[PDB]
Amino acid sequence: MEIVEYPDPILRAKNKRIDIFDENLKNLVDAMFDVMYKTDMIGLSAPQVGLNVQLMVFNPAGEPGEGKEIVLVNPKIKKYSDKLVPFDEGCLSFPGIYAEVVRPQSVKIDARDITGERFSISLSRLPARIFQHEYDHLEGVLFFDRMTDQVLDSIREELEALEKKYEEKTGLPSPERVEAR
Ligand SMILES: [Zn+2]
Ligand SMILES: [Zn+2]
Ligand SMILES: [Zn+2]
Ligand SMILES: [Zn+2]
Ligand SMILES: [Zn+2]
Repeated sequence: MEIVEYPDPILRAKNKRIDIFDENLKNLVDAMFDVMYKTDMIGLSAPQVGLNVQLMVFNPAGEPGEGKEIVLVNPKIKKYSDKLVPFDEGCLSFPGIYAEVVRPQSVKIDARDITGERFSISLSRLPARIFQHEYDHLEGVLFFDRMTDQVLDSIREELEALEKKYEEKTGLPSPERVEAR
């Protein structure tokens, strides 16, 4: 199981809705939770482990044997709160890189569960923050897209280092460039 890193094009590719709720989905969900616990995360979207499908696994407590294991298939955020708050965000696709992002404080979410049944939930505080970040992955959106220009200045070099690393690894030109901003 492989964690994808920026600027890998998997992180910007279109993510397909899931229509069949079967054992392939069960097995992928188990593997995604296990990556999530191994990496000390509260949520994990599928493109981050290399699969372009609309799937997130989530434990608001982020601790084994605690909280709830939530699977969100084809999720939609139906409502964002008007109140916006700053927080220093990280991302598994950008190892060691953190910076301030402002997002709504709370959200309301519609999705389908592992058996295909509709449910909805509301999140606030750290869970709403992590949720929005991983949901953005599902739409091919990355956390520096949400950053102000001043915050982006502070990590531009760390990002260019990632772009040069992709070029070294593949021999292909970096598919996107932060200097375009
Ligand atoms: Zn397992
Ligand atoms: Zn597990
Ligand atoms: Zn922890
Ligand atoms: Zn991320
Ligand atoms: Zn430069």
